[PDB]
Amino acid sequence: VSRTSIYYYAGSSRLLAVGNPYFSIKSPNNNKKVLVPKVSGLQYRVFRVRLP
Amino acid sequence: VYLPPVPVSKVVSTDEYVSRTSIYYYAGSSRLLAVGNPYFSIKSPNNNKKVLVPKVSGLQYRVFRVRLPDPNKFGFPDTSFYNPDTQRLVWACVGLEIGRGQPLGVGVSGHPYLNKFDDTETSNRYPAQPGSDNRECLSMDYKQTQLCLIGCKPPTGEHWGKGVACNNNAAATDCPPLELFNSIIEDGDMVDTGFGCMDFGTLQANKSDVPIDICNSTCKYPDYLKMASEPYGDSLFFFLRREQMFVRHFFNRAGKLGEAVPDDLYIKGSGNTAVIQSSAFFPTPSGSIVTSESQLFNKPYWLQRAQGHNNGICWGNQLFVTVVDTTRSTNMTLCTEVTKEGTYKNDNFKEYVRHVEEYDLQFVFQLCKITLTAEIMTYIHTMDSNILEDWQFGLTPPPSASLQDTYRFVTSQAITCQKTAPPKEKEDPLNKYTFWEVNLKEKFSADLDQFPLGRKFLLQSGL
Repeated sequence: VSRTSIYYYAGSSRLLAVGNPYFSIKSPNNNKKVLVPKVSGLQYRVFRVRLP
Repeated sequence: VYLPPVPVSKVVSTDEYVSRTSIYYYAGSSRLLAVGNPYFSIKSPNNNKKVLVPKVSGLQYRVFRVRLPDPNKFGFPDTSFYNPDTQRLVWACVGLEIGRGQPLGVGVSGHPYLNKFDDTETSNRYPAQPGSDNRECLSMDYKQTQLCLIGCKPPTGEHWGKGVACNNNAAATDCPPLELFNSIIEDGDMVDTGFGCMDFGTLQANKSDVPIDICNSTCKYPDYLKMASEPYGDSLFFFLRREQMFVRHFFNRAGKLGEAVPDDLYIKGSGNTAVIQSSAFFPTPSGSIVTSESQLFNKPYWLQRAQGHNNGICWGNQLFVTVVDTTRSTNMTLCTEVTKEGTYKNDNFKEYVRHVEEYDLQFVFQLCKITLTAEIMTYIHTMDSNILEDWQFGLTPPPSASLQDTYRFVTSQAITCQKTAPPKEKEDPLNKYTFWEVNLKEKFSADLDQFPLGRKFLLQSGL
């Protein structure tokens, strides 16, 4: 591997992240989609960033 | 084919065009006097708009707006080092000190109708209690908070409240959307103690689970990301912050369980377990131990370069400082008897409770004379017309014109009404808002060595 001196910025904006601590709630009598997901911080947190 | 989309003119920090001198000027104030009730301003009961006894707590926000005299409206013996025509003059803060001459101590409070149900700390035996009114008189504590922050622009608040709803929709409950709002941190409003940064009037139908001073309030959070987002560097020059917290006990809410748990994840029981108990738990905010050594204050704090593009430089002769201390937020207690006897009864005595704070300051600055060129005068009005017009120099028209006449008439409003928009100069956006204000314009001093920070300073500089 070589090395260039060509540096670049990468910065995101604000994110939407809010919701239910305990469990996802499906649509009643549909139960294929969900109304509000389980949103909990003690879970692991992965994000698939997309870079050029 | 792909290309760089846009070329943009460059921004430059306030160092290279800023021509620094070596002449320094002092700031420092006398004894502060401001007091009030810890929980609520006593209205006069007849006229409940004017106060009887005010309100102040350590849990209130403490933001301050300062006032400084004009550098150009000053008498000096020797203007030899610069042209008064070609140069302008401006202040930046380089020497800083904030202390408080009170002892420590945190105030404790609570709420007399607290909506508790049962002890989820150690034991909840089965079955549970009924009751229509299950409120009690209990107290609670707070997370310990210290910070110190400084910029020429006011600190921004951000705070919770209700959110973007949708149309007439079918298969959901009240799943309430929530959208944050932004503001500016004002003075007197309450801060957070770990309960989320929302309004407590619009979200408390009971208002019987929230403490008494925050029973209607709206506590904010500082938008550290968005305050790191402005490339002026003028809303923050330097910051410190320090907090600590743990929790003592655990209890649950009391009411109709708004949403239900699916039975897939537990066994249904009967008898004592034919019911399903309320389980909307919460912690007990406590905070922690205090030292004489974890302080953020009462020391010399020299600055060498402010954290953004502005180098500690004031505009409009003002700054904006925020300090929190619940550490010195303990409260006094009064007792006056009404009658006299040789026999003790509790119905003889009258008890008041107050909350006191003192603040003090000491600063030193340095003159940076600023010459005025063509590339300079184009640069400032893109930021502000306001910092230009003070110099009484002249005016640049913001257009040179446009390509539209925009429907010229002479005939003065007889058939079809349109918007005419009568403006007002209004002379400040801050005219609706309250901060704590102070003067410097006759506390002026060039000498430093009568003053402990200036006595602290000249050993840094060795002069």
